[PDB]
Amino acid sequence: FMDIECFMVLNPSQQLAIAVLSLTLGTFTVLENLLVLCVILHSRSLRCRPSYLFIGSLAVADLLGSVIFVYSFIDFHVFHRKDSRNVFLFKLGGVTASFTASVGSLFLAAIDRYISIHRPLAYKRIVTRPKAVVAFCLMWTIAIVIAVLPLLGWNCEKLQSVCSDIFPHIDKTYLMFWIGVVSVLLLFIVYAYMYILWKAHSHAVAKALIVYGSTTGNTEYTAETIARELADAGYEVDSRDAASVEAGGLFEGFDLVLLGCSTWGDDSIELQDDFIPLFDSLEETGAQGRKVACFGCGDSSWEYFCGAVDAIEEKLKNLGAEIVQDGLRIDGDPRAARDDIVGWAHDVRGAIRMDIELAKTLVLILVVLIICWGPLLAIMVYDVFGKMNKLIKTVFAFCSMLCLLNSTVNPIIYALRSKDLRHAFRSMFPS
Ligand SMILES: Cc1cc2nc3c(=O)[nH]c(=O)nc-3n(C[C@H](O)[C@H](O)[C@H](O)COP(=O)(O)O)c2cc1C
Ligand SMILES: CC(C)CCC[C@@H](C)[C@H]1CC[C@H]2[C@@H]3CC=C4C[C@@H](O)CC[C@]4(C)[C@H]3CC[C@]12C
Ligand SMILES: CCCCCCC(C)(C)c1ccc([C@@H]2C[C@H](O)CC[C@H]2CCCO)c(O)c1
Repeated sequence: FMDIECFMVLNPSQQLAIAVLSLTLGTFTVLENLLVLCVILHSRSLRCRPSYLFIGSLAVADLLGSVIFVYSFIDFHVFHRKDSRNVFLFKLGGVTASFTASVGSLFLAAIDRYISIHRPLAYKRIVTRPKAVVAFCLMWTIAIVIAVLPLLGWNCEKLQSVCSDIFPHIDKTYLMFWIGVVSVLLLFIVYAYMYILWKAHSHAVAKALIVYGSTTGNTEYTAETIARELADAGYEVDSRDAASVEAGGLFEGFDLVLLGCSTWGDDSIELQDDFIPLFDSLEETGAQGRKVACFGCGDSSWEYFCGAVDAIEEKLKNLGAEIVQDGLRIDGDPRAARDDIVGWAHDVRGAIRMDIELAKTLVLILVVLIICWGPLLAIMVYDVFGKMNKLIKTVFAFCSMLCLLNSTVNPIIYALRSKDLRHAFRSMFPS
């Protein structure tokens, strides 16, 4: 047991500074989530299809969290209210339940969006309306139950233990548990949105595989400017001489595969020597319905014009084909056929990044979270292991406003971005 006055670290200037932040951020949170709660109700009186579970839950948790926290905080730090062990822990249970319910609502919103990116086909089977409804109802009950623990025994005074140097009458073990659960589901939100951000960057650039087998380098000079036009169009190009390749699924993870081989053999129709081991090894390779386009050098003087392109086009059509366009068939010098090679390169590219505005919003979320939870929960971790000075206490007071800004910025992130809610609000005006 300690004294109420030890937890009131603010001076007449620090108190005014705080009251400003508490009542500005607080009033805007109260009013913002109210308008969101109003428009959700109006929307469900016209069109029933939109959910509003992860938008409404957060609107409740924020508004409630705000009224209780803003009022409690100011009454303790400005009015200097000295309340009973169970009376304090009751007002405290008000912020713990509400702020947990808030972060848990951002958690289920993130598990929804993670399932939609990871398994989009299985998402409609697993993420369903009746499963989702239960999820918020059990989110809320568990959150309340965590906040009810200090009032019915799990406190520093009843359980003769080490008291919190930031939270009056709270047991250090209750704190470690709450930081535990809060951190647990807070870190998942961070991972889920990192996964979604990763998955989107892999698709931003189309990966291209240009393999060529050339003798006098005439198909090399072709492939060099086939790869040039593609790299120019934002392609993750990787040109490989058929003399230095691996038949072990060479084409795996490639959007567009290009096989450039030169037509050789004097008496008969023959492939390039480099492309010869790669041709037989097409089975061991993937090409399992891959977008494959063919090219190659030959001569109009020769009986079988670019037959090597044909033999490949035939062997690919038997397997997964998906032949984007009819094979490019240049003569002895592609030097003047420059226009034809780039011309075919354009239309073969012509037959086939990442939604940055949505991806920006996911980056903002993490930025906001790291700023509003990181420092706050860091001072909470300090108290857990040992003591803390007057400075650490006063810094925590201004770190408390951090998550009040989070309560304010939330409607602007999720609700305001909802096309469904945006139209539902516009509805309320005359025609
Ligand atoms: C011995 C020999 C045989 C050839 N046979 C053919 C052929 O059957 N069909 C064809 O279209 N071109 C044929 N050509 C022409 C080649 O395709 C031409 O040299 C080509 O531009 C070489 O390209 P590369 O440097 O990529 O091998 C032949 C050329 C040589 C030297
Ligand atoms: C005072 C605070 C800390 C305790 C919360 C108690 C009350 C107000 C809670 C407990 C049960 C809660 C409900 C549980 C489930 C949901 C589903 C969600 O999609 C929207 C909010 C909604 C409908 C909650 C609204 C607020 C609620 C009625
Ligand atoms: C395990 C308990 C978690 C508490 C949530 C942390 C939170 C950021 C919400 C918080 C809660 C309480 C305070 C103030 C700590 C002061 O020491 C005493 C007055 C509290 C506000 C009154 C709550 O009813 C806080 O700054 C941050």
